[PDB]
Amino acid sequence: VLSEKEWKLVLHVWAKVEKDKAGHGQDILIRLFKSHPETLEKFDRFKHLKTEAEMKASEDLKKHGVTVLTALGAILKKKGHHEAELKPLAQSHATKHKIPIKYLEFISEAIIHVLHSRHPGDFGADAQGAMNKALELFRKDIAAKYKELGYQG
Ligand code: HEM
Repeated sequence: VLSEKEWKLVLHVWAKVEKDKAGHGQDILIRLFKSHPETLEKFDRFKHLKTEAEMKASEDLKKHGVTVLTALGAILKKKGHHEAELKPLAQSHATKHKIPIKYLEFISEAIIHVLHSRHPGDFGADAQGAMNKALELFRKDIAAKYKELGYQG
């Protein structure tokens, strides 16, 4: 459970993300693919991009960045009350895309990295802890829904 204080720290940082959603989303996916290259194998649509500069130049990767942050932003704004938002995401990521929880840990690490890179003044230890707690709650709840669908990834 996040406190009101922790949610405010999360949603203040998120408001900065929403000022350049496409830039943040693209940088998060590129960070993911750079830090954990195996993750790129899950994306038939992007696995032809070979350099960081090619990924940065990809309008289609950037649009997927917007998808991912729009979905996560809607979940974070529910402050834990996100059953309805997780349902479709759990169904696709468990049974179609087959995304293990360790890859949701990797993308969580990429989110923390990009938000600290872009907002070092306003993303110190307490805001990082609160964002980590929010992403931990997301991963815990989606893992529970994964298992309800029979997926042990
Ligand atoms: C914060 C975490 C994530 C959020 C909010 C998220 C959200 C989304 C959304 C909204 C879609 C489009 C609708 C859908 O199919 O459900 C999507 C598609 C997809 N996601 Fe995720 N995603 C997450 C993490 C990941 C990770 C870590 C991987 C792989 C390592 C992944 C791989 C997939 C793939 C393969 C698609 C289909 C992409 C395509 O259009 O070709 N996702 N994701």
